Amino acid sequence: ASLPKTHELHIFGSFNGVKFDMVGEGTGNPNEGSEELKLKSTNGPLKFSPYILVPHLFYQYLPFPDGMSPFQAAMHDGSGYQVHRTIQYEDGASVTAHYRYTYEGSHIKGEFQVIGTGFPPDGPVMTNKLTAMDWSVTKMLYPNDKTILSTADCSYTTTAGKRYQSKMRENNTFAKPMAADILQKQPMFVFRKSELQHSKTELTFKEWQKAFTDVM
Amino acid sequence: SLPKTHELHIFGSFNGVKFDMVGEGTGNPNEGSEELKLKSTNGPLKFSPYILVPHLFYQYLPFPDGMSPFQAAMHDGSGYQVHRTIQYEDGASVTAHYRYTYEGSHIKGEFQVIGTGFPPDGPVMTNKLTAMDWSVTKMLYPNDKTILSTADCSYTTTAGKRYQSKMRENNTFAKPMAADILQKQPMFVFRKSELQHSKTELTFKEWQKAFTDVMSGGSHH
Amino acid sequence: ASLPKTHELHIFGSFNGVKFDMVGEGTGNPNEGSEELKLKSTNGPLKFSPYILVPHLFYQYLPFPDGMSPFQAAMHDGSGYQVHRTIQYEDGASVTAHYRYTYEGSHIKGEFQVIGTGFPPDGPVMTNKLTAMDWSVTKMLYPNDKTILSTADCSYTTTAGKRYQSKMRENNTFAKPMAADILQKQPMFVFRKSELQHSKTELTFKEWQKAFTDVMS
Amino acid sequence: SLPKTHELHIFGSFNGVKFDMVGEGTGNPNEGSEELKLKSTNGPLKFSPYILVPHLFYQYLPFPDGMSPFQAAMHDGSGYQVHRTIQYEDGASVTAHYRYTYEGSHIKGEFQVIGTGFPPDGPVMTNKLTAMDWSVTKMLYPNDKTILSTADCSYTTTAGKRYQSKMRENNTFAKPMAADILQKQPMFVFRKSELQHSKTELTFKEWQKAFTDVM
Repeated sequence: ASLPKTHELHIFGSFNGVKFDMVGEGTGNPNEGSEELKLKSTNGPLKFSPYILVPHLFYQYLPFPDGMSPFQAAMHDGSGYQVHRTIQYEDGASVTAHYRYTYEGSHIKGEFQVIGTGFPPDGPVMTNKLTAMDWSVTKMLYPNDKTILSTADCSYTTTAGKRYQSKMRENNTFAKPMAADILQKQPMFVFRKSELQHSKTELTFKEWQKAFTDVM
Repeated sequence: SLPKTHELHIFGSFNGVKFDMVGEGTGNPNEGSEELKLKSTNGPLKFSPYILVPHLFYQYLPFPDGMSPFQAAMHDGSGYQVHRTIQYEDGASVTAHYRYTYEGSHIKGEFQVIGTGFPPDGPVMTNKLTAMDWSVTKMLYPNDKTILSTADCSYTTTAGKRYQSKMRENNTFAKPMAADILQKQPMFVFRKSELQHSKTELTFKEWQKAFTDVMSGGSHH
Repeated sequence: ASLPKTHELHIFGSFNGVKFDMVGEGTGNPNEGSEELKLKSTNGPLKFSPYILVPHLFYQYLPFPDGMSPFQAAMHDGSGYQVHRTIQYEDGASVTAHYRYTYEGSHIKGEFQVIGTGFPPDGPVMTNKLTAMDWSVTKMLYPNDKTILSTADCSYTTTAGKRYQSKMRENNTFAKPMAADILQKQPMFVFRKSELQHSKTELTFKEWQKAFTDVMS
Repeated sequence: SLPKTHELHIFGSFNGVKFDMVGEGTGNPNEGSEELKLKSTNGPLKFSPYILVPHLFYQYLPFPDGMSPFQAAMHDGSGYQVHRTIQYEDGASVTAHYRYTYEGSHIKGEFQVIGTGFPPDGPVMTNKLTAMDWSVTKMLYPNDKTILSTADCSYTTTAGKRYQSKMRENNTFAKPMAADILQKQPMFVFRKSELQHSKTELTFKEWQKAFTDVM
């Protein structure tokens, strides 16, 4: 029974029908909601903006303001959760994703499937015009004691100085009920910052996340 | 000047039935707080008064480092307009248009609010809404005269189930926003609201706070 | 107690916070769902693509396969309906509209408020690059006996060859319940074709509409 | 070749719980008709079988003047992939990915379907759906290898209230679509479906008709 210290990821799928596959590993601090990840392609250069991957690059590192997050609680007792995520982009592209995890003590192993379609060949993803993912606020609600619905209006900056917007929605489905200290505090917001460096084949990702019910 | 007092005429219809109210209130533009009391001019409201909350004054919202663009546009008299849509989970929709005139530190609002498709057995027409959940709005500036604001909103209900909606608006400015405002995006706003009501009268309070970050600088120690 | 033959329109509102106002008159045929309208601006050149007005340019002209549409039925008995429409455009613009009607025999008077915002100044609406409204299919459902919910995915062709897409949603709210034989046939689809010619100050509009529950029978 | 027969392996999960079905069918690619029989490989389904309807073969769809792009992509073997999202009014969502391979006039489908957020007391998890309403899909071709299709879908339910969803998908082709396809936009498709189910199998039929016009 542990909170995480290290993780590894196998992420795979396709963009516009062309497969991709990466593997890597990282660390984080589950008291602080910080994480680091290094990935490498197993199949040559990426054929799309690496910034498209940012949401897909570990809420087990997210504490809540007064104790473990439900994500942490489900790792700590092994019962776990699954993530089912949809992203609709303003130019008509769509991404669906499914995150599965296994745990070995303080080590997480993720297997993530990400499928993207409808990215215009001349758009900012396929022509590498994204420059950074804006800071975000996610809203979480708990429609039942095993399900979190999370929503965020997301945006990237681009080289043309126009933002590239999307709507992100997801269910987090838990094998066991969430705790009562969790379920009674709604809505729960989470502020996130991300940083990405990249080459054609390798990515270096960091995330900082903080849960909040109030800013006043 | 910055505002101290305001009044509102809010009118339109819900499910094709007209409504009309007039109200007066006050606010603190340094702190993002406001209060408003209204009375119906046409008898008891036939829908949950909670449905009116977002429609019951960003001139009271300061920004983190100075006047909000809303405040600046009142201060120089150029002004802005609000065009908002709300789509509810049970298929209802509300559209709203907010116009303002100013007389020194006094705001006068004229708001048209039109709602349709509220199920006769749903929580709006059966008065099951109990409170508006605290919210975070995201703002972006697609061009120098236009703010796009989005929020995922929810009410608690007597059934213990939330009643969710998607709120979207454009704020259209007659003159460009200041360059220093446009340079910091996204801007978020956290809001809290309280409503007391009868069939014909209501008391509204709101607290709003703009923020770009919730994390510490990290240079303590 | 009549079905329509003639109509007039006052349409007004704003686009990107700038007012507009138009008036005109037309005719149509309630047997076949055809209509024609001519409009003129009362305040000089329109500052936006006149194609953006198309959906706002008369379902009283729409018959149903075997009898009156609910729209026809509500004009015929004077009880009436109101329209509340939202249109969300792919580039983040939004239009809301409210249609109200009064009737004098076979003549309809429309007063339409249309408010649009968030059109990018460099986009196809504000730079007049829309070239045609694609033919459309609207889906109608009747969630209660006085309310129609209609939805359509709409698109314009543009001078750049890429389509300019939107999502159109409306409620039509009736003073009296719709007839049982209307309510029993759902969903009800409507196929529409439109044609527009325009200048900076004037336009001529035509629509053809046809209701259908099936294309296989 | 145009298809005569098909088989399906459909798998994934609903509210975190795995399902897996296999089955086979036939169809008429000149008329746009198909039928399929399916069985669970691991026990009775824990959700309304009607939720599977969209996931239960556009190779059987002709176009008004010739092959659909789907048919043409089978005929030359180059193929297409489907990536579909469905957002339901009560907050549930389904994502799906369909892959196909071929031998002669036979199609083999491999479909991954993942559904989450279905309320435990809702019409899917308590089996209150009664039928899929007839639908109209709008198709556009943003580029010569990509179809975007949209539909506003609804089921009837035991109590009369429709259960509504928004269906969106991309169909991604390995080779350009034919220029005579690409010229006719939008292309609409009317569909009808029929589902019967036991505890031991389901039987599915679909009829589909492409049109540019009804007038």
